Amino acid sequence: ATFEIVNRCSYTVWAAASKGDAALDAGGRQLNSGESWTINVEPGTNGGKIWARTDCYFDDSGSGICKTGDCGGLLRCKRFGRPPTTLAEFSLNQYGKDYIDISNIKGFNVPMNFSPTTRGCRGVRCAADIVGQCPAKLKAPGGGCNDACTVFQTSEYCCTTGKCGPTEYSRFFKRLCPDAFSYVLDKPTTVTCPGSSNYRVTFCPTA
Repeated sequence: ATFEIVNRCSYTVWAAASKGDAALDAGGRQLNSGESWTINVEPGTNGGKIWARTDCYFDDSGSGICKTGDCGGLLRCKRFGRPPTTLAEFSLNQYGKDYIDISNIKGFNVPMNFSPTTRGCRGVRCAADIVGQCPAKLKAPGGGCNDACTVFQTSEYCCTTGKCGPTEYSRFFKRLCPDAFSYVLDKPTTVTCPGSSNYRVTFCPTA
């Protein structure tokens, strides 16, 4: 499958794409305002994620730091990124279907649209100003809005026992972005697409 990742934000982002233990495609790339980067994702990929990183500095060998979404200091991510990260999540070719979603379970940093470029399913979007509105205790100094589990490390926020309810903090993400997971037992906003669809991830879709 083919993903076009386009950066509509007015700032530079460093896109990243990984399935947890390995990079998808090159795994990472600088995108200036307006730049598009297209990648090949192998069919059958389970739990691939795409996200943006902000205020990065890398050297010639591709080692550095990002204020949000850092993946162990590397330009080409092979593990997942440090929160806060708005997440495009996808599993492809699962019994002939593709499943996609946007997640705030690991916080928010960049508004995002996740849509197919082929026929037969809707896209999802989380484009509200969650950093501007972030509750005082969830603001990450590096920019962005942390999830409650990252901040507080309680069983209720992290849902570690498998049973948890919505929280004051998760209800905030759900109210600004209904189409995204706000906590791990949230009512699924997963969208089912024909298997082997193709997609576009757009950062800052509105402004």
